[PDB]
Amino acid sequence: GDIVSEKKPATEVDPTHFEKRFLKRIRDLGEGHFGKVELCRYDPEGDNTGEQVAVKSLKPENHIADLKKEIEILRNLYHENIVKYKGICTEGNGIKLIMEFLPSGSLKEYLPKNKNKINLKQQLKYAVQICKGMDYLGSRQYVHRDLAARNVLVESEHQVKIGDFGLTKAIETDKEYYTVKDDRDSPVFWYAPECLMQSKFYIASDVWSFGVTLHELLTYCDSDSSPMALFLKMIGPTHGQMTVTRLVNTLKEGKRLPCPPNCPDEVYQLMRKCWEFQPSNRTSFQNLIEGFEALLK
Ligand SMILES: N#CC[C@@H]([C@H]1CCN(c2cccc(Cl)c2C#N)C1)n1cc(-c2ncnc3[nH]ccc23)cn1
Repeated sequence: GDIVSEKKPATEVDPTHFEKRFLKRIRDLGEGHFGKVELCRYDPEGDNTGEQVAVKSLKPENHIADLKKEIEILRNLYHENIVKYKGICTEGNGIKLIMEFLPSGSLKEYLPKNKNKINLKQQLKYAVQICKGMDYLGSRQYVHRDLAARNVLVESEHQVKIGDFGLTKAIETDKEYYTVKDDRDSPVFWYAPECLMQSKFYIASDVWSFGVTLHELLTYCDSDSSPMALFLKMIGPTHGQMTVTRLVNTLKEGKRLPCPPNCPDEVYQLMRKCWEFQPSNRTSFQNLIEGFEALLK
């Protein structure tokens, strides 16, 4: 008789599924390590009225498994100071991470441009927000490993969010740290001594990175006062492959980044507590939250 076909089952729409054909590239936003982030418009109506989104894709060069792990981490993080997961675009092994777009960008471009409207009180409120997002990440047993002002996005003049989780790793249950094997592109000037010499990553190692991020915040991310520029002035700049060993020696000696210009000593002492040589001796994120809240009174 008649040709047999398939009964069409009801097709429910997934709001976290972004079709490639409607995901239109506007410009590059940033990049890091094996990935890149682009501003796109998701435009199913094809009239330029669609929502603007930030799209993470792998740089052509392996790392598919890392991007998929990052998607699964971000998809399950829900915090006011953590960039919002929106969905995915699937290829086919390929995948793209869809996040909310924050037009003000990172603190690295925002602070040098908005010094006049961002006073100490606002800088301390951003510090609290970063600590709150980080404490939430730590409570879910994750280490960020790339905490720097460059990875902090501006939602508005009054709110910041951790904007990238490209290097985020889980800590094991009944364990205290993550062991790194791939360290070639490490942001060494933001790293705790245990990360540089023993390749161990603790929640206390993220507290060290926060201390350096706080210093950047207080210097309005000025390029000439950057953690890299300051440490290279301290140890020497032209040392090539000997730079990390010279940095470790400097930290063992008790030397640290100086107090930023116009930064009060009470704020500098909270920053120094992030830089205790032993991780067990360092301040916690909750203690930092209470320290800043006390200065905001
Ligand atoms: N945060 C941040 C800084 C960079 C990203 C860019 C990639 N990057 C990485 C870093 C390390 C490892 C890896 Cl694997 C990567 C990768 N990939 C950092 N950035 C994001 C925006 C941005 N701007 C507006 N809205 C946004 N919504 C989400 C993000 C976003 C602008 N610059």
